[PDB]
Amino acid sequence: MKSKFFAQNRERLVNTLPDESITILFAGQAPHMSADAHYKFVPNRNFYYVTGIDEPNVIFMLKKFGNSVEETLFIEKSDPVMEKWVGKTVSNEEAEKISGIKKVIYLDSFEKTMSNIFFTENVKHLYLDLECREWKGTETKTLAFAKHVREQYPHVTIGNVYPNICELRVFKTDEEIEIIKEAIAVTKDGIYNVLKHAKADMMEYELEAQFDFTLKSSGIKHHAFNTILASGKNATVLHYEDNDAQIQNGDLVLLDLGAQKDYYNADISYTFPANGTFSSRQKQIYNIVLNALKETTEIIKPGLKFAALNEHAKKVLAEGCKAVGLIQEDEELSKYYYHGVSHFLGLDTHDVGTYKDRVLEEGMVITIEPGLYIEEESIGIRIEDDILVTKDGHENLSKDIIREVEEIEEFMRENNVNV
Amino acid sequence: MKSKFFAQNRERLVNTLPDESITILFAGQAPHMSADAHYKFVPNRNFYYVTGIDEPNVIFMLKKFGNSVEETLFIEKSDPVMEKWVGKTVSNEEAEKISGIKKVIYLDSFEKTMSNIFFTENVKHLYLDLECREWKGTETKTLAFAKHVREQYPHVTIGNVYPNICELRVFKTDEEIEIIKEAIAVTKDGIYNVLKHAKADMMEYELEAQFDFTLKSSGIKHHAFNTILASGKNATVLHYEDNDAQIQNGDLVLLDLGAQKDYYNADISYTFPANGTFSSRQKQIYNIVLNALKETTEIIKPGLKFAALNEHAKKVLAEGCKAVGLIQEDEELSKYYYHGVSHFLGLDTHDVGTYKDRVLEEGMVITIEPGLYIEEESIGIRIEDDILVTKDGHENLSKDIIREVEEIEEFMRENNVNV
Amino acid sequence: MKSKFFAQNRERLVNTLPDESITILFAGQAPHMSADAHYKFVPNRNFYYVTGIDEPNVIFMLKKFGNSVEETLFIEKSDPVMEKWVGKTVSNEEAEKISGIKKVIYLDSFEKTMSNIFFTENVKHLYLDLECREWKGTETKTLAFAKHVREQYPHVTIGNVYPNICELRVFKTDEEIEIIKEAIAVTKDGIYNVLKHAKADMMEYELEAQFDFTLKSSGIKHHAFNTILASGKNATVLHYEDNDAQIQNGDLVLLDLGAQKDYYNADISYTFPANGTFSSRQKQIYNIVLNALKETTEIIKPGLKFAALNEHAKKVLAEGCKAVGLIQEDEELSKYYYHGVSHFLGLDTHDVGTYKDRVLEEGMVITIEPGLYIEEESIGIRIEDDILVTKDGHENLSKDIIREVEEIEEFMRENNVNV
Amino acid sequence: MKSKFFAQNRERLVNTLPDESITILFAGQAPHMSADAHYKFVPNRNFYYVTGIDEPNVIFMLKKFGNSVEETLFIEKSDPVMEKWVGKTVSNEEAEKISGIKKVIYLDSFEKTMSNIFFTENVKHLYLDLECREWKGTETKTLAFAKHVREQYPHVTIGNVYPNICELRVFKTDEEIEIIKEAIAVTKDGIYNVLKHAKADMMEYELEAQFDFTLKSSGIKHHAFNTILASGKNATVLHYEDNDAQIQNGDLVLLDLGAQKDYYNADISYTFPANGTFSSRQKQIYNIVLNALKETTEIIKPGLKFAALNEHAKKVLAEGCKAVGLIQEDEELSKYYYHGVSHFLGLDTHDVGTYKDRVLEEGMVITIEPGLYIEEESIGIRIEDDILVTKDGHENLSKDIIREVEEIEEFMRENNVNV
Ligand SMILES: [Mn+2]
Ligand SMILES: [Mn+2]
Ligand SMILES: [Mn+2]
Ligand SMILES: [Mn+2]
Ligand SMILES: [Mn+2]
Ligand SMILES: [Mn+2]
Ligand SMILES: [Mn+2]
Ligand SMILES: [Mn+2]
Repeated sequence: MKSKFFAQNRERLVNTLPDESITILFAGQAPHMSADAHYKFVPNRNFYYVTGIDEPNVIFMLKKFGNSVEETLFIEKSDPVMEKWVGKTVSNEEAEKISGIKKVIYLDSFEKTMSNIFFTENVKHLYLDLECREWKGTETKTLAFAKHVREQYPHVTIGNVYPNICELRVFKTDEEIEIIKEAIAVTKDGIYNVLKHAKADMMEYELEAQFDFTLKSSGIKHHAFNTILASGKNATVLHYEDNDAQIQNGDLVLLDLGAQKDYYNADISYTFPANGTFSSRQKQIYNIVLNALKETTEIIKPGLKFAALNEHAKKVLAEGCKAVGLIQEDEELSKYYYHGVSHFLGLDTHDVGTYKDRVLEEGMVITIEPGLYIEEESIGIRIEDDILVTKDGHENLSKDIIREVEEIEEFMRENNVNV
Repeated sequence: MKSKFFAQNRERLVNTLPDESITILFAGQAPHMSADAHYKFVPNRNFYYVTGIDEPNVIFMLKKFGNSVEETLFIEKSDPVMEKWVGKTVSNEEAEKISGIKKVIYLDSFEKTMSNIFFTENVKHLYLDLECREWKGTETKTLAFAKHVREQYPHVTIGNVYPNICELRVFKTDEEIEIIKEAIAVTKDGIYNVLKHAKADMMEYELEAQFDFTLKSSGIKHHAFNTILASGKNATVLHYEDNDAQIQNGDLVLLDLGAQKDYYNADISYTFPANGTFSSRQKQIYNIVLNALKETTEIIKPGLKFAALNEHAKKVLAEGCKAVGLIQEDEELSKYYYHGVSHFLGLDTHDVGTYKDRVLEEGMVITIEPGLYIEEESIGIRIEDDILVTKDGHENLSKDIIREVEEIEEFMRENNVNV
Repeated sequence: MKSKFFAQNRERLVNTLPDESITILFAGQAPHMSADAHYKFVPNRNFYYVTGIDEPNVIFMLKKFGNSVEETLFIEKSDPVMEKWVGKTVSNEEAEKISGIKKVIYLDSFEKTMSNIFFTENVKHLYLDLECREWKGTETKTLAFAKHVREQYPHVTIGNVYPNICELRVFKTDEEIEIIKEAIAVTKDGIYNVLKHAKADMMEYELEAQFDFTLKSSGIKHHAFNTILASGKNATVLHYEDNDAQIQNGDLVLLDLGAQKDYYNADISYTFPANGTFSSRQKQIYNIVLNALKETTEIIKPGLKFAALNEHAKKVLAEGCKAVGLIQEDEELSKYYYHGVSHFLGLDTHDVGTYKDRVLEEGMVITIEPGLYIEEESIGIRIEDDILVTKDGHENLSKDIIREVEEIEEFMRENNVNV
Repeated sequence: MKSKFFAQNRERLVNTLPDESITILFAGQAPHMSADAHYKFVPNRNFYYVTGIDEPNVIFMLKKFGNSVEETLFIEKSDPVMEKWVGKTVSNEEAEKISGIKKVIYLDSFEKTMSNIFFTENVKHLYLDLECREWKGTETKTLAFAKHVREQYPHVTIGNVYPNICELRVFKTDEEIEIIKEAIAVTKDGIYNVLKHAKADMMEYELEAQFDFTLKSSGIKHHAFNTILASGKNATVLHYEDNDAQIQNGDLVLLDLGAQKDYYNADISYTFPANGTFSSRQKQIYNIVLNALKETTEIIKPGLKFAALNEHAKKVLAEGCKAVGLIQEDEELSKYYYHGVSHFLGLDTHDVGTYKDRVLEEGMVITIEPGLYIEEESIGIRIEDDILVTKDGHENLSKDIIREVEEIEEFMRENNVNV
């Protein structure tokens, strides 16, 4: 991932913003976890998308005046003492090389800069990234910053740049797609490794261990999200994360997981039989889902209404359910299939972007993940691919992952130590 | 960990609080990570220590009036929709069973309870757990709550119960020490597994993968802290976490890691030769550090001033450094050893409790971690044990971990595939 | 009053609001009175006019997006315990039937809806009913709400819908006029009852009781405002409410009062001799006022500047005063007549709507209430009618109430038990 | 009520407050009702009890320093314009005469007095009347005042004087009791008036009108609380206020109402048969309730725990219910009797004062109000007397009200036009 990518993102962002306005983005800090410990730092995707900087506590500013456009970074100064504890923070020159932003100055001059901007330069329009997902959320640095601006500069108009950046993230470039592909690749390897080691009478976490191992030893530092490794009746809980039950012989195992490469996410659901063999009933239910996957993936092309995806998924899932006698009428389905089939994928696993009235266009990456959940039969199945919308159709980024009942049983037979 | 342990914690806590006072503790929730994702929930250690409840969103209350003492829990009501996404939350009866608290009610009655406590019952003294580590920190649910109490009940005196509970956590019971013991035990297995798989020309993270595997397969859901796996020059950064450099032949490998069992933490530092053989120079520096370990461990017993540990450590390290020729005078040491030698250990890896004027006493668990860091030689060494203070001395909780140069070289010969 | 009425109110309201905006109205709750008691709940007239709902604590919401328009109500869930104290609150179905609003959901989902509205749907323009009559007023739930919106969604623009709804309330429909007519009708009955029971040497409140009785026994739950029942010198205080003096023989009695029907208000002032016979002097002053009432009512018609009413009232009052000898020049009138002659009438007694530059138009209901107040003679007289502005003139909604000196003396002779 | 009464109230209050402290009480103002209308002003009882001033917008201040004690009143200055609308506000001399407070100054000097108090005199301890009954209540003038003091004078300790005054109000003097007696007297007259006019096939409000009439024409300006006039099944809803149903022949009618004299409250519940005859079944239930009344009133005397009243009430209601076969065991009572039997009475209807661990003492006025409510039989009966606790027993303040079934049937036969 090279500076040119980020520079172009800024060009595009610039074109969405009014003239005579300033925009500020904050890298953020890792939140407190417990005692003196903090959580692992997670780069703010919008900030990162715009600056290419993956470190805390940097600040980015974009001034738009007349025909001019001025971008600036504020980084930390070096601290010889802290370097013996945590290593060196990004340097002036590194920051410029990475971000492609020419003007890189220090945080200690941010306050004075604020003073000039809002007084000397009579700026009237400020944009911040105002992501606020909860009505009763608690105050964040950003919101606090907005409150401050409101009090010192009550005449300044505040706008939200969040939506502006999200709508750009919706359309992936080729190098973005390449990284996702790599993430998927490693996820496949992880899954295959699970398939090669799975057996009955084995703890769910013993299997999770194998997936984690494959990712870790290939250099992947993070997962896309928390691994779902659910066997038997547990696969009925959508985001089951306990992963601490014993896998019974005859149990189906649902995997929902993904590696993360350079801050891009893969997202795969995969269901297989623990003992290497699908039961007659499991084979039925699995193929109904798998149909819904193929059918739904099929209709993907520019011009299609996003809402059509789940509509079709529900149609196909209902036909399969009837055929098999699980239900009589379409309405009963919500008892066995109670989520949406698709979501954007990118810098975030449930990537950003509006869905309302969304129409599919070239460049979008979305997931397709139909599933069926039968509590009384202790069967949970979900199968999920990551699809790229192309110029005149789609490309299945995760097609290399074998999905057919025959292919799975065969693979576990050749490769699984204890089958 | 059985409810009697938490009931007793509450009994001791009660004795530290004034009469005519109410205390409230909050379980909290997982902080925002990115987009719709949150971090993994980490039980608030104080809240956990007092209630034994490891779920979010619960509230605890302790009324102390006259001769009375009334404990209450507020839990979430069940939600048939969310149960299909995340599973059931603790039930009315389970909470009672776990915490030993008799009166358990629901959150939707918390507000009305507030109104009565502060109006009808004329309560004037409220205690909150006010952990505030940063002067320019951002507002938290608790601080917000205090603010609200200040505005609605200005006459109510607010006190901080944080210090009360930390001082209790300083003294571990037998059942506490048993869990720490288990945590160390797995850590050991982890380390051994690293020792048996290590070789030259191998990625740091490849070795981390092996440690992670051992823990995960044994059911351990979390680490104590972010594993440090630093080779050659990298061992010189105290909290080096990149774990993404190649291990050179002749390199030394510094491990600083620990498993966590039922929320209690192990914390071990271990240093070994990648190729299974210490070089002369390395053997020297190692033993110097080893000595400091045994020496400083030696003097541990109730009555000893905490400050004394680091004094002795510095003294013994300096002597080793002189004899070897690394330094001339004691003052130069700080160039090669620039941290404390000890810290409390417990529900937090850097456990709670004041250090100022601290004297050791039966019941404390602490670490001893002398090290030497020689930048110009690309040598970093740290050796760390978890010591328990007994009634007339100490007990080294991690004595089973082999430390001698001979023991290590011998072990890697017998067990390491590629030596 | 049927749902079509309110439905049309909302259609009109919609046409005054910009596109891409949301509007929220709160029913409110009764204010604290003393100890655990609250005042009688008074439906917020704007909220009522829009929803047709007379209960507390409901919330109304109107989204205007693209060509779409979505109306939603939030109501209280039923509570089997409270139903034993206060009775059932409006039900899901009743609310729909009354308001004509199809979507009716519960308050416990209001917060989540807020989150979605202001995050997911990127709403930028919010309208609230911001009636704020006092510069140093105290914070209200609505202002507290705006403050919250401002802190969480600093980019959101806040508009005031109060003016929008008031201007709609200014033009009454036929159904509205009818209700006003009913309210006036009862007021008449109440007045006649007073006339038939009045005598000298009687407590002002004794007469009040007779008027209250007529209204209550006729089903009327509330008065328009606080009954004014002023005898002798007391009629000189414009809003005299004590109502606790003894009516002297020879005293005139000024009645200012009005029944309220279905939340619409009547408003009538009526003066008469306690002993059933006007004195010469009283006949003079009464006729001066009655002249102003007729003359000022006479000029009412679409096109007329509202400011003209009081100009003419003054003119005519001064004419009567000159003729009788009370004053020499027009300027002296302010000593005897010191209020406006007219105000709007409707869901509020001093109904809403601007007066600056106002021109009369069909549909408006206004009052005409000239008076004279002569302190040194202990005479205070006011006669007030409720006028409807019609297509080409006016209609006196209270013409049935007899006003002539001879008509009153005669009525009291025939009907007053002690004359 | 003469000034000496309020003067003694302040003397007692003074003895409950620490030395070196200042106390401020606010008269308040009438809250906004609708548009330009405000609710009727209701003197804040604590303020009233301390000052004897029933006007709004006054401020009272008590300085306690060394051996000194300085009381001050701040009143409004006269406004010649407003006097023509609302009348004269309390004058400098009237204020002194009414309150017994010697130093009376004007509001326009309140602010400067605040400065001197909190700067020049170094006052550290401030008491306010901090009644706050709702955890999520809205900011009040007093809370805003507190907040202000907190911002300008952060060192100043704020205490709540509410409890202090409430405990004084709990013990009534002889002149207080007299007034309550008067309120009760009128209430009785009003009830009898209702008995004399009640018949079947008559609107509930038609009866309420009769009760209001008696009160109004006797000079009573306010009701204790909202008249409850519940017939048939409606008597089942404890605070039924609609009062708009038709009384069916055979219906029992439940009155719960009370006159207010000079701010003191009566509170009576009276049940009778609409047609003048108790049915067998009604006679049964009525007598059970009336027993509970006599029995519970009986045990009242200094030394008796307040909690005993309800315990005995339940005990005696159960016996009656068993005897009649309405229930089998005591537990079933909650189905038909679901409230407390007693509450303090005074300047408030549910008068102030703590109940927890309360022991009855001479001077206390409390109500006794057993009831039975049978939904399936459409029968709701409550009977309530106001009791005074005397030196060695109790005095029934409302004994003159006839309660026996024969007494009532007789009274209605004698006096009721239509029986
Ligand atoms: Mn997934
Ligand atoms: Mn997914
Ligand atoms: Mn360590
Ligand atoms: Mn350590
Ligand atoms: Mn009027
Ligand atoms: Mn008027
Ligand atoms: Mn009552
Ligand atoms: Mn009562």
